[PDB]
Amino acid sequence: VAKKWVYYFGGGNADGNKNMKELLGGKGANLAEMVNLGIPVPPGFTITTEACKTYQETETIPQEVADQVRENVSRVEKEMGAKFGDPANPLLFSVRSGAAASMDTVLNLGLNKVTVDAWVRRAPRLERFVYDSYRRFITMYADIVMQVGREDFEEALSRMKERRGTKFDTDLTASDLKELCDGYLELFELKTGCSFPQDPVMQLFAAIKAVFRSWGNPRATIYRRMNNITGLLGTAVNVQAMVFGNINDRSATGVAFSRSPSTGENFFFGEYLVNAQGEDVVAGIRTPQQINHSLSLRWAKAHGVGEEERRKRYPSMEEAMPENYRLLCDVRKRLENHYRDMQDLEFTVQDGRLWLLQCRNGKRTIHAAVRIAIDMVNEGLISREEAVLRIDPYQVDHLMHPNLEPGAEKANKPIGRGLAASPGAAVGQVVFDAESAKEWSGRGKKVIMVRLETSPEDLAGMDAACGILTARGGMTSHAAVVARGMGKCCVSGCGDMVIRGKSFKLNGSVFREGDYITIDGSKGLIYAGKLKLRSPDLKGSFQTILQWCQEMKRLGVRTNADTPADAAKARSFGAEGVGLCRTEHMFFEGSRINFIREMILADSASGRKAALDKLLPIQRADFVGILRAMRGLPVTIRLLDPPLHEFVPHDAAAQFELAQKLGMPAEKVRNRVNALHELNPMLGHRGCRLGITYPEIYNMQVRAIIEAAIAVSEEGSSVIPEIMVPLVGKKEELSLIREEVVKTAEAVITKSGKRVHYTVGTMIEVPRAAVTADSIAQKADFFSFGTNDLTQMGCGFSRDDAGPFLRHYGNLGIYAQDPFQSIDQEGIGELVRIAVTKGRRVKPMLKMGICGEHGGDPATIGFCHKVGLDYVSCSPFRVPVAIVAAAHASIKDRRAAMK
Amino acid sequence: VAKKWVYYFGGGNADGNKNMKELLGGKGANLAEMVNLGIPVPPGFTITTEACKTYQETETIPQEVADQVRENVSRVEKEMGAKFGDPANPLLFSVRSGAAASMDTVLNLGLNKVTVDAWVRRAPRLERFVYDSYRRFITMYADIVMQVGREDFEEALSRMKERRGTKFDTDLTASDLKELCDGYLELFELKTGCSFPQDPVMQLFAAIKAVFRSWGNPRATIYRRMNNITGLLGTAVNVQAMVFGNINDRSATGVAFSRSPSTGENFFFGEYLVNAQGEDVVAGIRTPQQINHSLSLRWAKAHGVGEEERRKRYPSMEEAMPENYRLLCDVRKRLENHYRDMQDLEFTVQDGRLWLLQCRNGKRTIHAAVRIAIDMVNEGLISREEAVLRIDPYQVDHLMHPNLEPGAEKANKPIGRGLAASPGAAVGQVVFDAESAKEWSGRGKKVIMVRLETSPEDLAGMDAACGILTARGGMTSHAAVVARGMGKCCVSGCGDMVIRGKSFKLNGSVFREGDYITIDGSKGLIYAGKLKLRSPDLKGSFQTILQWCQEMKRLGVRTNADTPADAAKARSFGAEGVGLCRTEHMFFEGSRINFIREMILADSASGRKAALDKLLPIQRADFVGILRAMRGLPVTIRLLDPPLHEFVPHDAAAQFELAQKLGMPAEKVRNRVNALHELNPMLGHRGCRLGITYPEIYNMQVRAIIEAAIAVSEEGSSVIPEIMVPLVGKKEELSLIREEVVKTAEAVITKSGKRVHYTVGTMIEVPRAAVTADSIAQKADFFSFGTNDLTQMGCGFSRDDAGPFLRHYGNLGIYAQDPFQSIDQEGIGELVRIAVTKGRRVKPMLKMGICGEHGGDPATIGFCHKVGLDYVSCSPFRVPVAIVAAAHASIKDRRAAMK
Repeated sequence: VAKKWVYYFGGGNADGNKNMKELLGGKGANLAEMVNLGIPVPPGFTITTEACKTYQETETIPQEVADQVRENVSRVEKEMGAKFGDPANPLLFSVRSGAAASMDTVLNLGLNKVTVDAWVRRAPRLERFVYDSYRRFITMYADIVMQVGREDFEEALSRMKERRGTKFDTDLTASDLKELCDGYLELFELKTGCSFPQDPVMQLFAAIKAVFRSWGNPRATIYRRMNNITGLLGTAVNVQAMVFGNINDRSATGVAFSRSPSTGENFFFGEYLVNAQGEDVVAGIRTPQQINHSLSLRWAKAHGVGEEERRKRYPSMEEAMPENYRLLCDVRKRLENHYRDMQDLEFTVQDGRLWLLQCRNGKRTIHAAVRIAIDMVNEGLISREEAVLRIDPYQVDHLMHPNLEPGAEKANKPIGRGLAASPGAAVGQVVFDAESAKEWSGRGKKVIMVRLETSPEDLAGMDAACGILTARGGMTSHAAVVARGMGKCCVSGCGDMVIRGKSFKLNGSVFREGDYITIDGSKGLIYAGKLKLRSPDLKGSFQTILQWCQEMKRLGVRTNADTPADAAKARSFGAEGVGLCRTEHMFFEGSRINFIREMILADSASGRKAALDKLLPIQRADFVGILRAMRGLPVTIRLLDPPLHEFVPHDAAAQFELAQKLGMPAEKVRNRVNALHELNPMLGHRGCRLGITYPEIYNMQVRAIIEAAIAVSEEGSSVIPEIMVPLVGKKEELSLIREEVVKTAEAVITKSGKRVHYTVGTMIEVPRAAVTADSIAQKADFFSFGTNDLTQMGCGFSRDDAGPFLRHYGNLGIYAQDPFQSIDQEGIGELVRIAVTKGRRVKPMLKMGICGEHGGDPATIGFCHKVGLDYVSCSPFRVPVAIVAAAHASIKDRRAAMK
Repeated sequence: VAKKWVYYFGGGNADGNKNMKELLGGKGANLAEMVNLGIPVPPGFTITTEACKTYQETETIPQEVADQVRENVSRVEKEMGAKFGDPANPLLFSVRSGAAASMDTVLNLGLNKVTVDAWVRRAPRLERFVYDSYRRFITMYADIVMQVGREDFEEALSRMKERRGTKFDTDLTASDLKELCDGYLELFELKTGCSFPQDPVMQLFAAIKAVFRSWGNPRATIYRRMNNITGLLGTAVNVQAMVFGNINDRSATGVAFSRSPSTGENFFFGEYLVNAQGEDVVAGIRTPQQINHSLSLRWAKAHGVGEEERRKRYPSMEEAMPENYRLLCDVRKRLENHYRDMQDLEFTVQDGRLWLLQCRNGKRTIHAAVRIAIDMVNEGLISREEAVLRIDPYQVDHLMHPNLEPGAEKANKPIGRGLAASPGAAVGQVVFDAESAKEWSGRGKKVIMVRLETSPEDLAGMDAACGILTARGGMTSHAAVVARGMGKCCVSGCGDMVIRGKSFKLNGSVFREGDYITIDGSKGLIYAGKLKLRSPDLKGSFQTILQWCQEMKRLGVRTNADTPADAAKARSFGAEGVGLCRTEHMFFEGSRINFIREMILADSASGRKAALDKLLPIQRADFVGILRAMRGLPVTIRLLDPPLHEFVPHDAAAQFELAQKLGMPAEKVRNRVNALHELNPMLGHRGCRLGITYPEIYNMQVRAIIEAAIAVSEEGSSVIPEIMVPLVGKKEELSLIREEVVKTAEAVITKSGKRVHYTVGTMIEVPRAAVTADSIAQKADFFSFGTNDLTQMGCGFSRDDAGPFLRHYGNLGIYAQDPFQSIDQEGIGELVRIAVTKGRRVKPMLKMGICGEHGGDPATIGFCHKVGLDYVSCSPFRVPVAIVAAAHASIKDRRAAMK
């Protein structure tokens, strides 16, 4: 001999190991890893990628690959005890493809007539099941391994469902299925020339050859284009013994989570069923049993159940099968210790003997991920660094979900109980199918969805509805799973609920599209619809994660905020200053609007100057109001941005009459109004443009600042203002405005006899500024990137007008995503790239930042990190997300540069 | 000895030569060059830059620089005959600075009391003149060489003008001036401590030291910053003997042009005066005499003069001073042969002896430059290449000036005659001072300006007025000169005109702000105001220059034109195709507007499709109309650009009623009208955006083309259309539209069974396209640069709105010039630079062009050449200018790469 084409696994030893993902594919390496690890995985063997390649380039399987496969089957037989192809003690295989990177899966390989009507006449509780599986398998076979369609078995099935009068397979009987199978057998012996392979070994090779075929598959040769991992070899094949927990009453299957995927709490959560095929566990019919004792005790304590009932009706793996729960408990510890993470587990006790069928890093809610992470830090399982990475910024918003307040005893009203399937609380009128809820969302109405059980076709309406409430289902209930997949508060398995039409009766009371509420506490109610923001968020829980994020973050996180109310909110998530405080608002709402309306009119520059010293203190006051919020912290303020025509009506009478002297009615109104009107206001007279034709403004503004600025300084604190000039396009556009502010500022400083440190700098929002960024650097003290504006000019999109088509672009996939939400990295970013480099060539230590909506978007933030920006600025309620996303980018980099 | 600090010139030999511009400055090198050349320049010497430097770094003049200056004065004395400082035969100097690169000039150095009241008592015809010069000189001295102001001599002068009752120096007499001088003498001996230097030699050194001082001058240290020729040494000094043509009646001064600065014709044009100081020649009082015989004969033949009159009253240098005209004729030939160009000459016959005081490449009108250039090619003086370079593209517009038609005998009416001072003809109401004309321009009124004589304070109104007509002045008349400086048609020296108030009487008839006309034929009229475009321009004259330009040009010159009327006009200046034919117009004016109005409404896509096949042939027809113009030539067509909201009213009733069926009044008008309204229409739904939401349009358009396109092909010709897609921003924005046209095109081709070669390509007008130009290349066949649009987005300027401030920017000098007229090379250009390189990286042989207004602007064109574009496209009436400007850039480059 020489070559080795096949790799056994199971004996606790396993030929291969966790390193050969090249030969055994990831599934196969993983399996190997697992058994060497010592966990009880049903046996089988792996067929190396080389084997696969040898098949593509010639439609053959080498004789020594055959021999070799036979060599191992006889090993699997030995290990399990059964015998492949022997109707007395049969052994069945599952055949699956090796490579997580995406070709399908076959159960019950090894089924044939003899083995069937000898298994039935041998344990006839399961006569229904056997035929179910045979017809299932016969179909799987012809479809996949023979490529002969299904539209035919599908038809002859339903043709048999109408003959008995249901719509469900669930009602077909042993006798029906047998009929089904028997027709399938000849329907097969027709659609193709031959009869269904009774020889389980031919069946086997057929399987193998069909997996190797599923690789060159056209539906798959594409795969390697736009997944682009070229040069792979082929795919492994994983043959594996089948096991069952519906054999007898010392058999079970179940599903379990090393830690709660909702609370996150450290207990052994699970569900099982004696003599049951998992399916039944999910199904929800027939109440699922808790694996752990404590946990049963409390499910019971939170329903009408007393001990002597649960004891004999709904036990607990811990006491029903204690031997094994003890061991399943070991395995739980074992794998958590290995993978360093919450696992979820599928298992099966076939005849007293425990098997672990499937094991994955477990999905979880955001709350849960936050907990487990902290715990495993403490427990010593992972680093704080590692912790942080297991928290998704996209999900950090889910912590901003409302739950109830003690207004749950303000009045009671729990007219029902279920599972605490998904954290949260939700109000809403109800609706009874995917399409019901698909609709009321759109009328402005928030909706609770109620279905007996949900499914992947109740799905569209699922992420529409504000809440979900099902009649049946465990913690593994479909609704349950998917709800946590979106952190959409859910209560499931409430079997008291009787559903009929668009109504349902919750013990006592009856309901229809009225207003309900549900909770993660798991109780159905009828409003108490005073939710609350969990704004004192996660009680130093999340806050700890943020601390850590603060420690590995490189980028500073500042806030976009112009109310001190908005300043201090954002600061108290640990924002470190403002990257954008816009001064328009202290010209608009309230008393202010009028006196600007006076200035723009004043047919005289010495005139307006008076219309100005009017507004000195109304603003100056709004500025202490802001500077007071950020004591010790930097604040960037964008001087008046827009055109004067937004401060004026069209017709109003009330304005011209506050008035000055005569020679003046309501068409020196219409003069400068249709006089100040523009075609494309966006690119009209504003920003610096405006502040150079009429300068004294930027001066009032500038003292309004430095007046307020020096004031606060006195009061035992320190303050640094960053004067920003909008819309600058050319080096000299800015150079003038500069001494135009350094005038006002240096005057207030001289007159006041007391010093304060300001800096003048510009928005980079015009494309030209980007390109000429080097020269613009000489007059500047920092850059804020106005990527919003800069995207509109960069792309030629007047945001408010791109409705008709942008949405459309998203579909056919021009821009992967609204570039006003996440930066166009290919283009708009290049502009930024260009700016950052040229600018730093000149001033190498130039402060650079970004602001607006992109400021809070992770992907963008990550880009900003790479590109070299100094800080990011975002709205208050993103501060958290950003802080994470930042530390998140910094973390990835620190590791990359370590290899 | 060793060093040589001073360089004599004059003896026909001249120490230095034309190469030492480093020591002798350009004036000094030039002088040297001149005399070695053999032309009679009044003698003098040059004081090397080294001398200058030695003075800055110590306020001294080396003893050997003194000695040396004395050495040469005694050489000048020898040469001329006079004696410096000897009141019997005095010699006077002019002292001027050496370096054309910009410090001033002093005449009559060497004047002192003795020399004066001995010159007077020695030839007292000139007693007036001597004192004039002395007071002049005394002032020049104190101002410049003593830096003591003038506000004082100026005052004491005018204080003496009021005492005699005029406003003019012209009236002050010998006796007055003597008084003036005598007070100046003590006014000097006061303003400073000492009396006026009688010692002409001290006077000399003083001169020298003051020139060296005028170099370190603050008003001059600036000079070297923003002229930036750092490291110069200093400045030379040019001392030179003074000469006079007012000595006797065998003395003259004059001014002459080796070829006519108006017609360009090859004759000796000039003007002189016997016993006259040039000044008198310009002045216009006392009729100027022609230098050449022929030329006198014809001036006379074109006024009331007979031979026996001119013979004794207004002779001719040719026959008055024949000896010398013969020689001045030689010199003319000599210098033209040397400088290879039309010269103009200032001269002076002092006592029978000819001197040439000044000689420069002569300014000329565009017509003239075109002639002389051609002639000197033929004559063998210069190459065709060189020719081309002596033609300014900025002036090529001046050939587009109107002159009369034979409608000058349609009716006569020449109620006057003057000089043909400046080519052209002009209609207009008249006005009588700079401010008169400064005004009527602005009322839409075109104005003729009439002044006895003009001057540098009649100047603002000068370039306002459509024409100029003066009462006095030769070909050297101020008005004359400056008129040719702008090619503004002018008639001067019409002494028949008597001016009074805002009236004047032209022999017979009297006039006031009525409507006149003037001509380069030199006759005043009263309309015949049917001018004509000299559109059959320059009779193969200019056309020859264009041929040549065509032969050295690199860039192709295409035209921006969408009427076949506009196509063939531009082609017949030799434009080589269209770079922009915009298809909006065949949706608007006339029948078409209605049926588009139908499409935009058709609430149904299959609906509009019918509203389309409507417009197939109205356009298809407009396309043969265009394709017929450019047979053999390329035509680029920009598919529909704009938004639908420009094809709709606001209120109209007439539209909804052409109508379809019921359920439809005048607020399914207002729906889609305020529904299709945008905030910034510029960046709204259009170009490709529009052609992807509604595609069938770009299809109608595309067949409308290729239908018309194949048609023309049949008719014995060949045609190539270049389908251009507006507004493309992303690689895939275009990629779709592409097969979206290749569909329609490949269909029409298949259905027609006959082939035609199209190309699809895009406008580069969005900044993002520029930056991502590499990827956009893969789907394109050419680039047209939409630098208009691209400047608006690039700069953030909505052109129609930039009124309020752009004009202002121009003043303080942000942008040197409206960037919508000439490309912002620093920024918008960089974008282009970026585009061109990235694009060519991908497709190296990509066709690239530019269009719009920048297309015709030289400076921009020159940029386009450097940057590597393939063609330029401009409006018909720029084609010429562009062709020149192109060949002009290509020419410069060919020479640069040869060294």
